[PDB]
Amino acid sequence: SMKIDVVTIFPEYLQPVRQSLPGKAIDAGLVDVAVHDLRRWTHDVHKSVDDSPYGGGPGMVMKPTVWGDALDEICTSETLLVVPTPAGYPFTQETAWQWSTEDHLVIACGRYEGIDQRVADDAATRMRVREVSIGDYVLNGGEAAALVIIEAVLRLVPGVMASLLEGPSYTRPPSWRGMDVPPVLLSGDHAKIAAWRAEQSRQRTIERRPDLLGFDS
Amino acid sequence: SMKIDVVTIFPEYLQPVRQSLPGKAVDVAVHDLRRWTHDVHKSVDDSPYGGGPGMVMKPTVWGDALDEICTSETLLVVPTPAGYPFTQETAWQWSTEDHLVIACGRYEGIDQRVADDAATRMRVREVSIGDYVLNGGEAAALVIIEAVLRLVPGVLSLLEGPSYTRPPSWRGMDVPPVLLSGDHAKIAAWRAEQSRQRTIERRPDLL
Ligand SMILES: NC(=S)c1ccno1
Ligand SMILES: NC(=S)c1ccno1
Repeated sequence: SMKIDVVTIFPEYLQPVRQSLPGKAIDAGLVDVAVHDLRRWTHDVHKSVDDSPYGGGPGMVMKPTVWGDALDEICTSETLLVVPTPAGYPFTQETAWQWSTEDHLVIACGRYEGIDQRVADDAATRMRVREVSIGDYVLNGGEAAALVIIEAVLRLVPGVMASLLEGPSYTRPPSWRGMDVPPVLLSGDHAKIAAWRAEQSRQRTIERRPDLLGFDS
Repeated sequence: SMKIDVVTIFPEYLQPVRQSLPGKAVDVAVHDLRRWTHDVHKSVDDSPYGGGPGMVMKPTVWGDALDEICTSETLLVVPTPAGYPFTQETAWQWSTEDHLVIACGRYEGIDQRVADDAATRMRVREVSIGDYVLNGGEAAALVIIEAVLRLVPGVLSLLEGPSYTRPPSWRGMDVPPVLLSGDHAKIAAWRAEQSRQRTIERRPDLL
């Protein structure tokens, strides 16, 4: 089994849905996903979770006190704390394979301006902490990135991307709107099909992701 | 305004939620791909030609769905780990589009003829949001929608360094004193250096 805790100020957005890969995983008892409203650990009347940044700048920064109290209750020393952020280490397929063997992931969802850095620094004295980016784009907060990470990881768990791009794929019918499936794919010749698909893959990779083959992007 | 149509066999999963950025909402409609299936079994995929594992999404089903939802002005977005990379620059570009249609399929793919055919009468962009595989494009659609919509007015280099707020001392850690100094040129220089060190440590590829 695996336990995933997600902490967010948008709990409804992160509520697991039965008809989904994570929903299936949950139902098969392979993972338990629990979502927590960050505001549960506030004490003030207007349940404030953020404040203006020291040093100036646009936006707000999430308060360390509230996150501190939440992670105190949810995490143990065995927890792998995941914090989505544009500023993080890259989250890759390798990362997904690695986290697929973890007993307990806690995903801290915060606005992109950041959670006060002292939260992650403090947590790091007790547990493993991974600040990660799923890609080079900005979201308002970590929530969508958490859903991506959960998807990528849960499909790898026992019971539930190489280094090239997969080429085009086809299915029936063999002709459609005047466009024909590549005759080699209909030929039954596994060796020539494998050769064709290898070529297509390399051709697609050169065009769309030349960086994967060690060329200028 | 902006119109976004999402096509998926998981419409519940992609149903917009009020308590979110996209909920603050610009028009977003989610369509169940099964609405365009031809058989009582509501089949949306089939075995890949040439063999191999997994399934490939049927072109006859997707072709109908797209014929109905797309127009000449449509930008057809297809999330796929085999795509061109989706970046901030892409999100900016798409932020001024009048009509996005996002075709969510399983990662093995939609029959290539669907995109090829569509590209003869509309603009088509197959894109990847990162180097990892998901079972389907659904979560990637959420990310794309999140990244694009926050750039639409009225729906609101180096790595950013650490940020801080009150209190000035917390569990033994003090906010860097430079930040409370009132020397704003120095603060900018300090932040530049923090950004440089973080970019070196976490994303050396950017330098
Ligand atoms: N690119 C990531 S992980 C992100 C999180 C919040 N905003 O962007
Ligand atoms: N990396 C992307 S966009 C993806 C979609 C489905 N599987 O991976």
